[PDB]
Amino acid sequence: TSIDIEDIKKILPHRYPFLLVDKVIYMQPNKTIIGLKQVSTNEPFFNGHFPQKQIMPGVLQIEALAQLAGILCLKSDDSQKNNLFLFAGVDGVRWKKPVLPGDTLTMQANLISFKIAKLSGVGYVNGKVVINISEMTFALS
Amino acid sequence: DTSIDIEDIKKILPHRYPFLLVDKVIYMQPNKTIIGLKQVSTNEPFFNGHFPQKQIMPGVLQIEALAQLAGILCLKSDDSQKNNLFLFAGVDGVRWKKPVLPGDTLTMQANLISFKGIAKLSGVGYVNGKVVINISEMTFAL
Amino acid sequence: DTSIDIEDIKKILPHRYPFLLVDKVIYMQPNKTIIGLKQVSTNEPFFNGHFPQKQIMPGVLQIEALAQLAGILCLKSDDSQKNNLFLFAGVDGVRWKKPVLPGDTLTMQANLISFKSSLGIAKLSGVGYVNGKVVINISEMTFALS
Amino acid sequence: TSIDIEDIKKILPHRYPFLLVDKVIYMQPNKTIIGLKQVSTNEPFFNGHFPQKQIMPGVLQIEALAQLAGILCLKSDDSQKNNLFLFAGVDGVRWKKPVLPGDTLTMQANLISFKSSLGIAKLSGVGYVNGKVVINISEMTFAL
Amino acid sequence: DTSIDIEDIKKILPHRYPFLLVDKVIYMQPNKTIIGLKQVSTNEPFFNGHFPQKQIMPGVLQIEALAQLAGILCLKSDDSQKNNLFLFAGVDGVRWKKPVLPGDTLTMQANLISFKIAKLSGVGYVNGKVVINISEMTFA
Amino acid sequence: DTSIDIEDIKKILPHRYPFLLVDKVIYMQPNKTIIGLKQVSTNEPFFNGHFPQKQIMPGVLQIEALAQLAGILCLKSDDSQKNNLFLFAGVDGVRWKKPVLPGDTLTMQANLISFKSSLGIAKLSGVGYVNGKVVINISEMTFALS
Ligand SMILES: Clc1cccc(COc2ccc(Cl)c3cccnc23)c1
Repeated sequence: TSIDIEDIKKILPHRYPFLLVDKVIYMQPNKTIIGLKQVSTNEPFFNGHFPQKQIMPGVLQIEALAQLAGILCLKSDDSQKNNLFLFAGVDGVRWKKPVLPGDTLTMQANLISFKIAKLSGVGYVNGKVVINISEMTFALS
Repeated sequence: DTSIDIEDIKKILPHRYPFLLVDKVIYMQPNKTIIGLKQVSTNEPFFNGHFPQKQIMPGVLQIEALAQLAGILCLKSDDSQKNNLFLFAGVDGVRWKKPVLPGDTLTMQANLISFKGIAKLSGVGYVNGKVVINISEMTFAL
Repeated sequence: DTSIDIEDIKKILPHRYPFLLVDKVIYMQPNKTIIGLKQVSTNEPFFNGHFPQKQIMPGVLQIEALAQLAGILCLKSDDSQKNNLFLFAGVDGVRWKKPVLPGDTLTMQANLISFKSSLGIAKLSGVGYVNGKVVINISEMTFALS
Repeated sequence: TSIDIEDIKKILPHRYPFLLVDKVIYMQPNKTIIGLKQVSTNEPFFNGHFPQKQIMPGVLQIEALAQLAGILCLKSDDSQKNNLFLFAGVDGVRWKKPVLPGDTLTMQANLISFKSSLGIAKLSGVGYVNGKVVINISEMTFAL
Repeated sequence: DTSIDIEDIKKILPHRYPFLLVDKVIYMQPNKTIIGLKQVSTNEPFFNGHFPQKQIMPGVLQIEALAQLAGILCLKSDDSQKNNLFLFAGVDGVRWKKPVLPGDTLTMQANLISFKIAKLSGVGYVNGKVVINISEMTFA
Repeated sequence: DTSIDIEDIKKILPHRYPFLLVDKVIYMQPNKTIIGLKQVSTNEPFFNGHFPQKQIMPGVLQIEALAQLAGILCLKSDDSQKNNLFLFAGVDGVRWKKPVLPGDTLTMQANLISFKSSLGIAKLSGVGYVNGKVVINISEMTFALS
């Protein structure tokens, strides 16, 4: 079920400057989620990273995916009345290609286990893989 | 032709954050037309104020994005006057047709009409192949 | 002669930092005209980008200022629809004459021309001044109640 | 003489979001300076002070007068080629009236003493909205 | 544990970002003394302005932080006056001794002198060292 | 001493506000280990969005923090290459044990494992502490010299 940006902030507690999901285009509960984060020069981190070369910081690509991952969790089982999810561990992260101003970062997250929730995440720009995440781990606290 | 990425955009335009609204230039023909894009993310400083309860890209910011793209065109068309500080002099016939929202790609084209400094240009911006804004005439001064 | 202060403007308008650009409303007549001001300070977030070597108020933000003021008038002329989300639908005949600089007071007047409850079509003209002298002219602003 | 913001930036090292003089309207070397700071809703401190009632922080009023005091010093004597001035002391500050968005804060600073090249300048300062005193300062002391 | 973490400070002070300058209250004695801290990081908004080539914490922001700390003590000392919007009315005998820099832990103590109309003293330390003295902060 | 203060950090790292997350280097030994710290203040811009109701230091930023300290060690161990623009190639074995909060001092250690300046390729391990106690652990941080 497709989601525009007002409804994301109803699920997630993240606000500016640390909401890194712009749209949710496809979601299947307990299974997968697809979404995007538009990379514009008009974002606050870009001045710091870097003055002479504007490149999306890798860690913020993790955060992006992790957030989209967390939307899936909250919409797969919100029985625990808590939207405050905390990153507990992350493993097998590979950055292949610089994400630059102008790109669309398309993102896919797959639920492995919900016991502590564990997920994987891929990031595409132009159908080409830019980030890989073997395993994001999350523990609503 | 060749794409002018952002680092090279900042070498042409004097605009900086939080008022640089052109992310990439995909095609430019000197003295004629220019196509650019602006990626609209929730991670932009203006969104918290427009509006807290419904994030919509201010319409005047779309004009500003288009007028900056038009400005790139002018400076590469004739830099004989190597002053990059161009000021908006007039704008005419602006119609916004659809809300530009976070998640969108604002695709933009500007068209040089006349040039002498005084230059005139038309602008159009699209999201998903659909017209979001039209500008008959942007007028500019050196 | 109602004097409206930033807290009460924040009750009318859904705009917030950094895109609220009316600081005060000095005169308002419902269904007719509104006069207000915006103080122009170096200490605004837009000025670092426009421009590094020469701070000048972006003309579009002068458009926005006058629009927001105009939209105040609209919501105090007719709030029967309790929606405060007005979008810009069209603008026509905009002339910038003088540069608006840090230190200036931007006195603004918007006049209501037509108000159609058909589509939510309100139409307004707008003039901005610094020191009694015209800095911006707008022949027609068109707005759409969402 | 009147001084624009562009020239203010030539004299003062202060940059956004800590430059609090928008215009110098009258200056006399070695004696007195007059200047203004336009107070808009569109400043980054206003969200923090305070969400529910927007009041210009008093310490920022002190800063604004201090920056204006600073300009006068640098134009009264720039034999010391150093624009980086440090507040060393402040005495006799009184806030009378809340400074609000939409106000013009007109400021005046009066040089009291200058030790040329110990770098110790002393000055007084007053701030006004609408002809009415909003801030008094008995003595700013600076480390040049 | 006689202290107050950030979430609890925000229930006391109306101040928010970018003008909340107390991170943690480590000791407090009602009607007497308050000890607090503020961590000084390059990643703070004011440091780009002051100064581009030499990051120094604005002295007035040292005054503001101490005053904020003093403000918590007042309110926890007597909240019968049901108002958390305190205004600075005056400040006296402020002396800056040393620059405060990114990386320092600004440790601050404010001492209540008189109430009802509140007057207090303030001292700031980096590494035991006195960075700022305030003889008298006046509140109403 | 072996202490680099913020000014010298900014000569080594290209990072600026709001993405410079090493405040001070307290001990460094070239080609081996580095100890630095990041001061956690409520007066940082990320805290407003993470989270409104509960200010917690984004875990990812704790990675960046460590990686930037890792980078300082690499650029001082070997600056053969006239390039300070290090990109994160991959990260591995990250655990977050305890929330980092406004008021904490994040004390950080990164250790060099392997370096081949032939390619411009380095690997590092990292641990973050608050009050002597572990808050973050990182098995492997991999970085490219681009
Ligand atoms: Cl006109 C003006 C100028 C500067 C600061 C202020 C008020 O500062 C405060 C507000 C709220 C609280 Cl609860 C405080 C507490 C302590 C110190 N200052 C406080 C008023």
